[PDB]
Amino acid sequence: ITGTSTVGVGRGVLGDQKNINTTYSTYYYLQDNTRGNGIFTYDAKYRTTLPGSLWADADNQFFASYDAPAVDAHYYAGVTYDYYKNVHNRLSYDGNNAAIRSSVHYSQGYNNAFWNGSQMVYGDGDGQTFIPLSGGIDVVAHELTHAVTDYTAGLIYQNESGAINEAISDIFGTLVEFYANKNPDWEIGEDVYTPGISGDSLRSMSDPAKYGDPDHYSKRYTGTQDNGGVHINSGIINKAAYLISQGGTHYGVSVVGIGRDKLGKIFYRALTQYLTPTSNFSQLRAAAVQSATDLYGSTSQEVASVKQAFDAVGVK
Ligand SMILES: NNC(=O)CCC(=O)O
Ligand SMILES: [Ca+2]
Ligand SMILES: [Ca+2]
Ligand SMILES: [Ca+2]
Ligand SMILES: [Ca+2]
Ligand SMILES: [Zn+2]
Repeated sequence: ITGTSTVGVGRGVLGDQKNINTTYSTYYYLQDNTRGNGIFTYDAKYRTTLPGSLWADADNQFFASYDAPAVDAHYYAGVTYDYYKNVHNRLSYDGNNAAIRSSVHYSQGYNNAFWNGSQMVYGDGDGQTFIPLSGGIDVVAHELTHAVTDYTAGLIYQNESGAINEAISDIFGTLVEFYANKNPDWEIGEDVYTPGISGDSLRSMSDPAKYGDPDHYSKRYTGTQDNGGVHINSGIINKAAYLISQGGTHYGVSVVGIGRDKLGKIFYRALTQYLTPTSNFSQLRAAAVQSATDLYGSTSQEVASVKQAFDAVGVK
């Protein structure tokens, strides 16, 4: 809407206070005009019709329990925008400052979040498996990264291409979590998963097998569940990315880590210059090797480490 840019304050899903960019015109709206063509957060009001109504608040204070998922969806979308702009010189998901739209309170007891082709959508969880899913910065950045992928490589959402699509979202979701530097880790969803169980998460990048996901190509899922295992076989690529950044010896193959910032540069270049809608794992290895070569040189440690990491997970 048309109005003047303002700064509200509220509390997120985990009870942390944060400032949020709003817009005033009669009400205060969750509309951040400081980033691109705006970040807009909507109330789906427990329904499944999208987007719902642009979030409106009478006093610019967002401390009600009902407000918390909106505060975090809005704030973490901003952090993710800042990551892509400051770290990769990318302006929003399309590279042209497209407006970023999110809806919260989607459905009833909904244990998921997604990018629907046009916007991000967050359930509240059932209170046992999940709390509201926008409480996880890695979740928010994972979802916005699906938009980045769709506008760049365009990896189709099935089989190996879809597992790459998933791993890209887990990788950048994790790199955004490190960028914000609040309790960062290589786990996915730990801040919103199972409020009754400490120390778990939905997936692990450092040890995918902790939750049953494969960490080697020989262990890949070959059936039809989960669109051909997109959230399962992503573990193979997640492990490779983790090794590239942090190093390790895995199935007897030693990898010298090169750090998160270089991991991000290599995979961002692979995503935006070399991957295609039907790329498979072997083609991702080639894309990553070429990206590291472009950035660091063919004889560089960075290139050598990319090769070792894909070797360690059995991807030639
Ligand atoms: N394809 N989308 C989903 O399965 C929702 C969760 C995710 O973002 O991966
Ligand atoms: Ca209020
Ligand atoms: Ca964390
Ligand atoms: Ca995490
Ligand atoms: Ca938990
Ligand atoms: Zn995903």
